[PDB]
Amino acid sequence: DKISHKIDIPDSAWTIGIGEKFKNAGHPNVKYPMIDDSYVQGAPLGGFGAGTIGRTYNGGFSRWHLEIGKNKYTTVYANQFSVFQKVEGNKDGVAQVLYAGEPENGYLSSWKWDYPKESGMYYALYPNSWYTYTNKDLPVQLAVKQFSPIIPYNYKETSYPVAVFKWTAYNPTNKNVDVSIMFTWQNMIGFFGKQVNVNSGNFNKIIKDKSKDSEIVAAVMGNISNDNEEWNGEYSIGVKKVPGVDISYKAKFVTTGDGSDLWHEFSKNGILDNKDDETPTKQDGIGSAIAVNFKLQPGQTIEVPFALSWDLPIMKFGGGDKWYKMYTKYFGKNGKNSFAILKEALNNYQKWEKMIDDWQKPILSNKSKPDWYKTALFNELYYLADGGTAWENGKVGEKRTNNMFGLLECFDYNYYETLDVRFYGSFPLVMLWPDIEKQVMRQFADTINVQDSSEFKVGSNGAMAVKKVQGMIPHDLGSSYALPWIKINAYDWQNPNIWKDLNSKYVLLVYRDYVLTGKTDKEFLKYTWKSVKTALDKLKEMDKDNDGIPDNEGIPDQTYATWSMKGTSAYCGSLWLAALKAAQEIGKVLKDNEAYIKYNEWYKIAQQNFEKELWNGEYYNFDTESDHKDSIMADQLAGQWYADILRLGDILPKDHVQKALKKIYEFNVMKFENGKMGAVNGMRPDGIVDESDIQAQEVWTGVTYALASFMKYRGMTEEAYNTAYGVYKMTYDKSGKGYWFRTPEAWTKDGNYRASMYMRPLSIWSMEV
Ligand SMILES: [Ca+2]
Repeated sequence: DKISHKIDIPDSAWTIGIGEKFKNAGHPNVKYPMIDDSYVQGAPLGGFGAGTIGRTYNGGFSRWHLEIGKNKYTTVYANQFSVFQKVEGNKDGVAQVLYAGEPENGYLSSWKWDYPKESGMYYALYPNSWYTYTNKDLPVQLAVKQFSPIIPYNYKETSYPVAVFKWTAYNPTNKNVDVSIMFTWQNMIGFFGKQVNVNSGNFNKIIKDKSKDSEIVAAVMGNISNDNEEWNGEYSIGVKKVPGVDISYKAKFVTTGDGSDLWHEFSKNGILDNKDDETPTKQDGIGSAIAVNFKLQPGQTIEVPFALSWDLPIMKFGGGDKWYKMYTKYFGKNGKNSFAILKEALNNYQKWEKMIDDWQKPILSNKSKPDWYKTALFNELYYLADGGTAWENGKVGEKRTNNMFGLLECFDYNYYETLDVRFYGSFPLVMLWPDIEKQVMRQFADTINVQDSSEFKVGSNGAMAVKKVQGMIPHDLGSSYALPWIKINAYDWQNPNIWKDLNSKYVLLVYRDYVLTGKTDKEFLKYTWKSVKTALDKLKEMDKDNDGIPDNEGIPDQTYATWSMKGTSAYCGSLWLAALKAAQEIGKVLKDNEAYIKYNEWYKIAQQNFEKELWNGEYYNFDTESDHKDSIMADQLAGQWYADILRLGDILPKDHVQKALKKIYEFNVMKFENGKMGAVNGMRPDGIVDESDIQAQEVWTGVTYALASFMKYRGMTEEAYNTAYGVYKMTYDKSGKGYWFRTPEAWTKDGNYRASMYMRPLSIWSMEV
């Protein structure tokens, strides 16, 4: 491994061997069907709202999120990088597809598959990933740096459906070597969204953009139809000329064939035929190839950039709505712009590398923080692009100034912006893309007073319930199977209109977004103020016994739905107290004295009653009326956690909060599998896990990271990082369960999981306040 010195991979990059087998992998722990795409994953490519492409550590383009809201795991075997190498003096060279595997069926059988084990490494520190290729049969060593321009405070490049592959080649031997690098890509128009004739009309063309000191050669893979539909658009691959390399290409090879039409050319001398052919296909799958070839002398290094783009302008949801994706603002809407996107990338990628370095450097240069924490912090951000992200630039048909945004809870529970989950999981957005965050909260503000009196069947018990009640904040902003943004509360497993936690969380999210963007945006507080007042007022009506706190009813009425709360709970109670104190402060800022005095009076009566009902000398009781009332809940003081972030001071005494957190560490962390798997939700005071519900026996990964940040702000540094380490270990480490780039909601003590690719563990960014 001499190639690693010639590139700059950071020490905190997650690492694994190409073709490595992982034996300890976790699986779903529920009865009902659930996504398990295996441990063969990698860092995604593509911007926010663009659709994403997961290229795995084995090299394959396998996890397809190009249909917005859907997860489709299947390797498109034609999509590869391949290498030819020939030492001078030798009669024949050697060709190899850089993929640790082979096709299932007989297509592309002529290609050299099965990249051998122990001959290269994969590295990832999102948005960057790397592959090194160190093979005894290949005297020249190769490496590639791949990424998309995911850049905080940038809402432009961050939206781009593009990826750059920056190759580096070095000759450590004492002989000249001829080398070629080839990018192949299938014309994937019709991969999704086309009901019949899936390849019909697909055709490939070659663009040669000649100019002074900048030759670009690219394949544009599109369709002869100009229909403005979900399925129609273009893919493009290409490369930029550099000193010392020649470019060659093949416009059309058959992907539904043995591939020797391409491979007989490449395997001979690493040079393609330069055959243009715009003939449309009927049933055969087609693809394009772009190759560079060059001669490396002993000790010579050379660098060459390839790129990939996809112009698929329209996203369609199952309810019928068609929207334009965000990137169309900068490239157009007609779906004929893939070359323009590719060109932009090939000419500006170095500026993008530096911009990515600029935002990662403040954390990476901090030597007080361990590498493992940095690994988790950056790589958890994968989900912002991979979470079925929807970011609209006009409805098809239809002008407006705001661009609506949605991030899925996950793919098993296909709900956009689930409010509970984004309470924990929206920290990266508020901290790194605050204009998206504020847009999402305005979307919620506009739904507060929506009344939908039509009745739906509740999934858990079969009872009938009203869809959306006036003054109650929605559970979610729709599903990709139906109508995101337009039809809210797609969730039907419980009735969220009776929930005691969502209205409080909403108000806390509003004040968080004011506080964490500099306490400057009065216009935002102005816009949300009436919804905030309405949210707290409706929740006050649920106070039955008149202690100033809404009563949990012993039935599903908060996010830990099946782990039943009754009376005053520590969870909803603390959130209620924090929400009231946040609303006081908004009242002061907007000079709404009536509201200030009201929410101040409610706060004082509730604070007093919360402490009297729940404080037990060591921690705060789960609730006042359940059979598991004295359980130690990991999330018991969630309101105080947010109160620290929002700079609202003490809602509860400092001494009591410190004892409560120490107890959670002593029990929920350290007595659950030696503190190596995070904080289990519920533990009994005797030291055994609360078995009253499945949710109590689960570690929730986002809750554990949030708890770690709470510990961190309260000076409990060892406890914070030790608590968070178990989540890192399980996700990323060789002794974990193989959840890298699909961090789940939860696992049980055996390490098996519920709901991979989950939003909540983005809460790790709460540790960077
Ligand atoms: Ca009450």
